[PDB]
Amino acid sequence: KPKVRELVAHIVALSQHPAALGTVAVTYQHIITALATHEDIVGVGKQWSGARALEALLTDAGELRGPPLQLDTGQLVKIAKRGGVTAMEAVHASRNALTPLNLTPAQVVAIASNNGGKQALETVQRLLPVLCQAHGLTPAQVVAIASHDGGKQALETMQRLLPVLCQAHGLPPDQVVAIASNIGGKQALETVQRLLPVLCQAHGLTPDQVVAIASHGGGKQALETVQRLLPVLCQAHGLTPDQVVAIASHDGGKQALETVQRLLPVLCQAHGLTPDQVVAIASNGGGKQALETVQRLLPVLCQAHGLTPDQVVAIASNGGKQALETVQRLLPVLCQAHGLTPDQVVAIASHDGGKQALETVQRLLPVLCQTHGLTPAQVVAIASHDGGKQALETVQQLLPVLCQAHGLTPDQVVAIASNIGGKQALATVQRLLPVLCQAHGLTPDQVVAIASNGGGKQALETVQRLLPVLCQAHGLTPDQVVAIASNGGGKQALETVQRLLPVLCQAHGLTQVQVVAIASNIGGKQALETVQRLLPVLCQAHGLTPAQVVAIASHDGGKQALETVQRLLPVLCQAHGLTPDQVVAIASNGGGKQALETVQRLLPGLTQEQVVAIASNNGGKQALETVQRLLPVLCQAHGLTPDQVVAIASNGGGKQALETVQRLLPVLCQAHGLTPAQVVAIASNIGGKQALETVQRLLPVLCQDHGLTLAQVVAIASNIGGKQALETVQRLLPVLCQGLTQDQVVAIASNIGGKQALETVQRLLPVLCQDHGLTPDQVVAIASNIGGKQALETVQRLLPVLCQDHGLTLDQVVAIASNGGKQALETVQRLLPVLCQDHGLTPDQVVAIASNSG
DNA sequence: TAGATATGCATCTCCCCCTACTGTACACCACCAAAAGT
DNA sequence: TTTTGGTGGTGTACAGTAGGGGGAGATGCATATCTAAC
Repeated sequence: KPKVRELVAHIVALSQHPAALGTVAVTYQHIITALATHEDIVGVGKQWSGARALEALLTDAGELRGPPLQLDTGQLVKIAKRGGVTAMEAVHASRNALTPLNLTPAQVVAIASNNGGKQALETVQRLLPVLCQAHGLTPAQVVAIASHDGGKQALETMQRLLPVLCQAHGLPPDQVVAIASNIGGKQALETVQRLLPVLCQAHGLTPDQVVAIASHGGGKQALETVQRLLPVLCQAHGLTPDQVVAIASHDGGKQALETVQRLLPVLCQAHGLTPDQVVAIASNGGGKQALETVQRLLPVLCQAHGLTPDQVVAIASNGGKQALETVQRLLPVLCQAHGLTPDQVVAIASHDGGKQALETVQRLLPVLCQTHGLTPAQVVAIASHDGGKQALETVQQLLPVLCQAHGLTPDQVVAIASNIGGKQALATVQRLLPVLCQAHGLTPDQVVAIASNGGGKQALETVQRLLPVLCQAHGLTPDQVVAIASNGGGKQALETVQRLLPVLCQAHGLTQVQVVAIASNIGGKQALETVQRLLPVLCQAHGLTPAQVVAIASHDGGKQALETVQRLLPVLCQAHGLTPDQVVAIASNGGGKQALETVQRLLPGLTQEQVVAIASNNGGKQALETVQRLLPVLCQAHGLTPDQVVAIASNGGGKQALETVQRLLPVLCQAHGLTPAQVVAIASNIGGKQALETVQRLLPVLCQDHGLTLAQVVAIASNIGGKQALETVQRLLPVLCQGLTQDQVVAIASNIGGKQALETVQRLLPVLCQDHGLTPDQVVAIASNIGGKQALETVQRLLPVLCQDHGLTLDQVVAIASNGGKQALETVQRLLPVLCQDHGLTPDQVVAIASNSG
């Protein structure tokens, strides 16, 4: 009865368990005496030495569940899976010798668990001391070379060749540890010596280039295909040195390069696919699998899902063969069944994970929506990061657990799942969460905000480990720490702070506050160290105090900025005459290095006050570049002058604003009457792209249904937050009038942050008509300042105290909530005592803050 | 040799961490001119 | 003179995009002796 398509003393289908066979160690019996899954034991009798490995396991496992054996379980299954009966024997033999002292079980399992099992093992107990002695290495690195198949060839050709490499090629030791700590270990070490110089003096390869071309599995194979194939491309494909080079610094480097020579031209010649891009799809784990797959799937994806070649490529880049493929398989099943768009889908498929998430999304989409109350969006946003499957999975297995073990909201948990690390971070969460509230004085939010950012696990950890300490003689009020552990270079920052806090005050008399504001950016370490060098250089020889260094140094990426000054600072005054104080300014917004450089390049109709300006925001680079691109094209619509476009661009969403004035200047002037002036007003603001667009898609509805005029809608849209302003105005207009008035709403909304102002009214609307009584209008009158959603909130929080505790009148408070709002409000409440208390004064002139009066 | 027995090497897929660049929204403040009380 | 408004500059978050690394596990074939049925 043939589960269909020299068995065996039962034909294969014996103890009906699964069909999950062979199973070819042609060797079989359960014989079970259980103690894990079927998937494991099967996964072990699948190997040379299967049975004998299952039985030996029995002698170490029974020799486990009585006395202190040093080990976990599936751990033991791992020793038997990859180590074989062989390694398993070398362990319940050598265990006490390792327990001395060797290593942790962490690192024993780690080196017994391969093919050189027993040898790798036996060897390490022979050469670990001689490695930490005569060469000073670590229980860490050594067991990191034995840890892969070949540890015996690995360690040995490490003791023979470590010298030749530095006695004639001088590669730092940590660099040979990076050449050996791999599968071809030996074959890397070997092919370095044989081929290290025969290129540099015939090709020009930075010695660190090939150290990192050999720091993978396939070393021998990468340089032999670099040296061999290098010209064909650099000839009639002409890639730079470092391009071919970096296509080669990965596992299975050879076939990346070989499929380039093979497929590079034939791709772009009849697939408009830049060389530069092909090179990108090559340069990744398994790239060949990409190029190969790509030639077959580019046109079918573009012609069945109408995908753009840049998306298919973007997916090819880091989702790989499995990701494109998985998107062929499931584009329809998804985009056209569970509410998805071929863009949210590509979004999911354009990360290493790839296949792995798309699938885990398919399955658990409703499971997490239907049940644990999420939306397709929030799920397709926990899915779009390298650790997709992982993060989604754990969200499912920890959401109500986190919601009940303490009380962490839902939206809040989605925020922790949605970056790389969702698992490790939600798992360092459940670990350390309480260990920091009753026992370490950090709140819930104060910590989810450590999870929620890029930092994750490594950053929550360095916090318990280093938050008590740091405040011993470094000071740093927690506020200061929780901020530091909240960026990407998290763990890196906190450490580097323990490091150079003193070398900064003990050298630059640079305050604390001054520094916690450097350890507080996505790229902490990169800056602390880079100011240590580049501080003395500047203030001394150029012109900056400490401030101007720290100011330049405090954005995600401090490093690049400083460096691009020391290099390019002078030149901008020695050729470009930008008053240095204007140059420490085109360089202290996040894209620093990049804006500096693009002034150097591009500066050469316009001025310096005017150019320092356009480049001074995050736009920086794409700011100017687009300016040149469009300044011409723009002064030719009914639009602009030179002044105008400049003002459009002196703001963060620059390039976005411009290309949205361009793509939409004459589109709604045929739907309304916008002089180009009005348009420029909507876009000479942060978030143009969103304010022009929304103005276009939402203009019809208001004017036609709600009657809102043009001017009204333009007063709305031309403040900062147009999109929010509008999309919140329309949403909530009807609801207010039915006793608010049309213009009262429009007014409250016609201020920056109108969206928020409108809301806090809709919300705290009754509380004031109902309690310490106030009329809709005095209220509207508070809510229409920029004070807004803030002066209102505080005004309820303080009606009690100022009228009762202090002695005030509802019409004086409104007249502050409506003049100086929030701060002026509290500050009054909290300054009245003083003046009356030192040497004679009265609460008569202290309200509102009457001019003078002395 | 055939093929166990035991170990070495290459390649491919996935999951994790750090750093740099870009873009949107809010809240305050302060300075200077129109617009009004008086 | 007071009362508003308008503009620009500053500080700060919050939100999105982009690629630099490494490292673990699986599978499949590649060797090196030794053992074993032929």
